[PDB]
Amino acid sequence: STIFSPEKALGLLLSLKLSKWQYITLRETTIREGSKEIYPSYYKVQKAKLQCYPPKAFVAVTDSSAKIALQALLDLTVNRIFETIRSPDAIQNKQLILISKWGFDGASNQGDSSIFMTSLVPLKLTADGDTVWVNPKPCSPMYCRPVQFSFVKETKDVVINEKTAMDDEIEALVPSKCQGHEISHKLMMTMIDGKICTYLSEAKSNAACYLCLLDVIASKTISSGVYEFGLSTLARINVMECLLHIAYRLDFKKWSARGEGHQELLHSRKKLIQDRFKDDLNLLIDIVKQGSGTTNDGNTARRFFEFPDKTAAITGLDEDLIRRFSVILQAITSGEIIDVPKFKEYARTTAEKYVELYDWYYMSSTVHKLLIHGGDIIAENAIVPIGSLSEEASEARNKDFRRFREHHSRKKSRQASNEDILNMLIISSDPLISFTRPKLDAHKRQTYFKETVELLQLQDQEAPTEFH
Amino acid sequence: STIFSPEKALGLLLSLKLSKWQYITLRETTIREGSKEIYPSYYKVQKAKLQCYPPKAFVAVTDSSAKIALQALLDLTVNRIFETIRSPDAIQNKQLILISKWGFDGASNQGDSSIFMTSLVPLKLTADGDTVWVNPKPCSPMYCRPVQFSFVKETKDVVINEKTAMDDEIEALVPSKCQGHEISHKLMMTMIDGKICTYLSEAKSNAACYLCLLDVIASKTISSGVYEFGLSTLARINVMECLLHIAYRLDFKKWSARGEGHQELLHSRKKLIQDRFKDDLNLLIDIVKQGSGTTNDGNTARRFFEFPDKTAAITGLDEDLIRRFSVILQAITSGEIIDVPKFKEYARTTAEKYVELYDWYYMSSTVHKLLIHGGDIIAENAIVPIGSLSEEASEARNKDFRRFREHHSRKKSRQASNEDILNMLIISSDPLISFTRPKLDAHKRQTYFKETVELLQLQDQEAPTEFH
DNA sequence: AGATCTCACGGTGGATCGAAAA
DNA sequence: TTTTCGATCCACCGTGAGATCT
DNA sequence: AGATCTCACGGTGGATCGAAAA
DNA sequence: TTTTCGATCCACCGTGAGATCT
Ligand SMILES: [K+]
Ligand SMILES: [K+]
Ligand SMILES: [Mg+2]
Ligand SMILES: [Mg+2]
Ligand SMILES: [Zn+2]
Ligand SMILES: [Zn+2]
Repeated sequence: STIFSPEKALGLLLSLKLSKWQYITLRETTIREGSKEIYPSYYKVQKAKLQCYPPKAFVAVTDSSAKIALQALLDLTVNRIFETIRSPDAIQNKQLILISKWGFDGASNQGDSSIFMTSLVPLKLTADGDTVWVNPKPCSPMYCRPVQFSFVKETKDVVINEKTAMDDEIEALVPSKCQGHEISHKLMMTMIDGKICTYLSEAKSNAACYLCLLDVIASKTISSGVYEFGLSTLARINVMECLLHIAYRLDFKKWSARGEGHQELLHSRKKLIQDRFKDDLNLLIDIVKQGSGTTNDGNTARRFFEFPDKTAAITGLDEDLIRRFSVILQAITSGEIIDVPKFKEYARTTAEKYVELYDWYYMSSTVHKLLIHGGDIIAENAIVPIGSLSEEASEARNKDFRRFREHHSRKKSRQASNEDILNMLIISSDPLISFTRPKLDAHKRQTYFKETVELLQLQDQEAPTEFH
Repeated sequence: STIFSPEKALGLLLSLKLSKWQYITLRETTIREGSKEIYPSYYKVQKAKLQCYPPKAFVAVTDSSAKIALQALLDLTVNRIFETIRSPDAIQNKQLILISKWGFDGASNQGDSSIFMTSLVPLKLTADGDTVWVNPKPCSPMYCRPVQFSFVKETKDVVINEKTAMDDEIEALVPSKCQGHEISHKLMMTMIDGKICTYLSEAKSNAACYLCLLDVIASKTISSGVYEFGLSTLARINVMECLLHIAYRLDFKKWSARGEGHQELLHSRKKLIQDRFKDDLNLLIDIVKQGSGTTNDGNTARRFFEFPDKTAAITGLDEDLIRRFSVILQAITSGEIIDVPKFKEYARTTAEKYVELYDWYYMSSTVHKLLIHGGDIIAENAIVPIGSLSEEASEARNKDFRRFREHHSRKKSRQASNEDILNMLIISSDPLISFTRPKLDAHKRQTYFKETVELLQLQDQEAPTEFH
């Protein structure tokens, strides 16, 4: 009847951030100018919001938290995709797989001191290996569906109590049905920030190799994501600790350092290298940490690899080995798609330049796995790079959470307030609703080490400053 | 061509508080839905704003202040009124008078610590005594044009330096011409808050009477407003000081108190009445003030008249005299239109109940003028009651100033910022532009003393809590 | 003058209500 | 009937001008 | 853990620019 | 010509996530 559909009227409601009274006025005014069939009455817009929700049985809201049954959320996402974003029925026998990434991050909105929200982004819906639907900007907030948020300051224990809880549900989800087709989900925990990567890093030690025990005949199990994490989660820490273990057994060339009078001069050179490094960058070193052993944070480990040349010249290690390690890792966490065949040979060349040069130190299982087997993961799981929502993108999500809470929630009760915030986080991330944003300006294209560009494929849309 | 005029598109721009990017998106979206002739392109909306401004020669903006030549502002207001709000040419010989109130108030927005803005509201445009245009809500912000604002914390000296400056311009303004008619302005300084009324109260003493020297043959000059102020500005103070002078010469019944041993017991009873009043209300009394003599603020004088009964029973004065004074003043500052014939006789009855009862105290020129001649002013000048913008209305003006400064001003430069704020304060107060607001809820109708209702005519639209 | 206590109100979107259409 | 749609209601609460106070 | 320094970016509406129509 | 109209530019700056620090 009218011109605006109730589904695109909603897109106008959200792109303009209009409030209920503002939209009712926007309708009534342009009704009084005579033009009658322009916008739907807010009753219809509500009805149209009602289609974007999961059924009320699976969304539970409390004064502190709001969570959606992951199964129902995925069912809803698939339902929307098939409803509108396809020319349907062109695939009636083919097998249907929806590949999706997920994660979580805590924000500090300056009680509602901080929010710990789990998010899920469907990346790709594939029919029998062939692409039906893609996510046009997989590093932007336009499809970041919520799973749960809670007003609990992010701690280490809550992250574990959330990962185990979400994984015990990922294992249980059976495929979701829609208009006769049966779609199966493939979830990858990829939207992991830095400090959460540190918190979950508790895989401290393993056998010589679960796979290698050289042949690869020991197969791979991919569910629950544990491998990708333990292998390449960001990794950045467990290579730097081993490089430091080399940097202290350097004068003596022995891995089992219980030999004659070594440990004391090990600690003495440990003190000297640490003095010179605290001199040149004013950054602390691995020396002592209370939990899980002596370690460092990634916010220092990045500067460890920022100038591989200088740290290697000061620590007494080869420049080019640290350069190539800073290249292989800066290709993992670059956020750009990884050219797997090239990366396999670069990792091989690095493993060689390492072991043909360093034999007195034997390869720990973490450095064994990043180089010898790390390249296989990006191919076998075809993962989006370890990147998660952009700097600007995560800022947009957090700013819009604050906005939905302050200006667009009903103050009748606390539960109604989180209900509004959640059922707006769902609308504003629907795969149906066209919902515009202010045009982004071009950034300087992020520079990486020269050997990384040959490693990546730089046709993508992503504009981070600190972390992609 | 299109449906929305560039003049009503602006009304939609302001009623919805849309930003330039929001309006451009609102146009483009509903253009992509096919409907082409709905809104004007923002170029046209700018062109339509250009008509609401005074010519650029008379608006001067500085990093601190922004002021409009009052003459040009009134010319613009008359131009708008005649352009659109009339069925024109029905009055080609009649004489045209535009009656307008004005004032100023400082606000403290929590450097831009406070703003001191002068405002002007056209109330009534009259043709040869007959009404052509009225202000539908003369106590609401919908027509409050700005004259000047400045980021200077409101002090006593700036208010005087502004009143003299504005009055030296009101005296100089010649009538404004539009479409062949010649309209003459009649300005009344009525939008005066409480503390500004105190600041301007510096008319301390005069002769026995400028008019009465009983016959009224000494005529009235009405320009520059000085009379209305000195007579009834709010008045509230100069009657209470005289009532206190009575309350201390009470035991002795002598006005010239240089008599035998009186002054000391005058001060002693002064101390006793002050003790009992500081006991019952915990409010200080006139006793000592540094400037212009011993005085009080109106925020205490209102509680002086709040319960006339108790203060009179404690101070030793007649209940009914203070009751009738609290009635005559609460009819002056009630904010409702004053039924002049009834008020004349009530003032006469009060003057009688005062002087037939109190002769030993002679009438000071302020109490002489409020009662004997005060009733004539409201008739001769036909003033709106001393009320100024409502509590909710002034809150709306200050909140919208804050909004225009924060969200709807360009940050390119400080002068551009005040330019935006001012040329939005002008648009949002134009007599042409239909600009809607959220519907106000009904308040409890303000209660006054029983004798005031017979004094006023309560058909009006005004909803103050503290001060109309 | 400058600081704090008070406290009535603008604003939030769904839930209900009641006509009125389909 | 069953939907559509405007007018209120829900309850809180951030805010900002008045009031009181040092 | 909790606090502060840093610092690149979203957002503001008119001023200019350049085609493109009237 | 003279207007219309979209795409940038103007310069700041409040804000909010990272980084550094106790
Ligand atoms: K108020
Ligand atoms: K940022
Ligand atoms: Mg994080
Ligand atoms: Mg004031
Ligand atoms: Zn292995
Ligand atoms: Zn007189």
